[PDB]
Amino acid sequence: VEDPKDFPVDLHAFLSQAVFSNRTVASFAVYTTKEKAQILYKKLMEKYSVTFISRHGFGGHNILFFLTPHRHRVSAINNYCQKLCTFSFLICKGVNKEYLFYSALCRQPYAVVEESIQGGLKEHDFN
Repeated sequence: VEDPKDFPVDLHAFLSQAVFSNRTVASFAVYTTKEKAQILYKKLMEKYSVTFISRHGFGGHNILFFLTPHRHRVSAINNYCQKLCTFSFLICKGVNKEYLFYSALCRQPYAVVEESIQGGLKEHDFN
C-alpha cells in the first residue's frame, strides 16, 4: 500500500541492484519491519552462522546488516527471508561498502539497536 519498494535513497550507494545475480557474496542487507527484523536477527545468525549481524532503526522500520562466513547468492538470502513474510514488506540486497554502509546506519537519521559484537564493527576489520 504505502510500503517502501526499495531501501531509503541515502543507502543506494552502498547496495547492489542486481538481485538475480549469479555472483555469490558475503555481506547483505534487509529492509523490513521492526517485528520481522527482531526475529530475522536471530534466525539469520543461526541459518548462515553470521560472523556479524546488526539491527538498525529508521522510523518504524528496521534494516539488518550482516556478514557471512561463506558466500551466497543474494537471491538465496532473500528467498529465506521472504518465507517469514506474508503481508509485511521485505527488501533484501547485497552490500558492497561494508564498513561505510554500517557507518551510515549508525548515524542520523538511522541508529543502532542491537549487534552480535560489542562495540560493533571496527574499520580495521576490512581492506
